[PDB]
Amino acid sequence: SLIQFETLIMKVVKKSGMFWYSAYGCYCGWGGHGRPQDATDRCCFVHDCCYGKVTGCDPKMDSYTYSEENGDIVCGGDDPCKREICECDRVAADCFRDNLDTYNSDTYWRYPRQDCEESPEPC
Amino acid sequence: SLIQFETLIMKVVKKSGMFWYSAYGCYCGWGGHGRPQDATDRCCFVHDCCYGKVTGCDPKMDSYTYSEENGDIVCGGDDPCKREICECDRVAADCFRDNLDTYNSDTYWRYPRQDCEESPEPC
Ligand SMILES: [Ca+2]
Ligand SMILES: [Ca+2]
Ligand SMILES: [Zn+2]
Repeated sequence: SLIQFETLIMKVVKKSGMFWYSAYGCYCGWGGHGRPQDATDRCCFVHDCCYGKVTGCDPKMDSYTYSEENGDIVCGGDDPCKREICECDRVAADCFRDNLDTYNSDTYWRYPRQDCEESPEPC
Repeated sequence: SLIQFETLIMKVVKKSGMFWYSAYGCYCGWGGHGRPQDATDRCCFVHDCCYGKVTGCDPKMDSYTYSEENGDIVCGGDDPCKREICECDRVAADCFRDNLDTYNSDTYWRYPRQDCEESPEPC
């Protein structure tokens, strides 16, 4: 669930997802349209694409399981659908951490809407 | 720290996953100027004032101590400066939660900046 996704960002990226990734670029935030503006923005585009390929459960409200093996996050596989949800959040959290080197809020925080008007890239 | 502030929002508002406070009104988000547009927005104005009235520690990166006795967040530790930071966060979180009935993101999410170019009133 979004609550877990939110907690995963703090655990893996060791940063606040609400105050650093809820209005970034063209896809980091609710919804999304246009083209991802950078690496962090592509992470969100992929996450949106991931949630959209999940069938058999709800990626926003359904809760999944996960543990910590060696400071890393492992998703529970007992329930097949929910593991697919965890993977979407897990892969996004790691994507944010690996791209911190180029995180550019100075430019993309509250990025003008006119910049995200193009038709979105296919998933 | 921002991570703790976010964690306190998740714990108090019990719905921090769908109610964001990163770009709401004139004061819920980075910076702040003009005047509170509503109740939630006033919660952020008072919070910004609370962070501005602190010296001796950093409210952004310093971590404070706190417990969850029952359902409340009790600020503790043995540092007046950090317990101050915790109180700024504790109050704001409750404020957000007590004003959920008025939360209006349809209107105030990504509120145009030109609507906040008035000089702010004193704290
Ligand atoms: Ca999005
Ligand atoms: Ca503010
Ligand atoms: Zn379109």
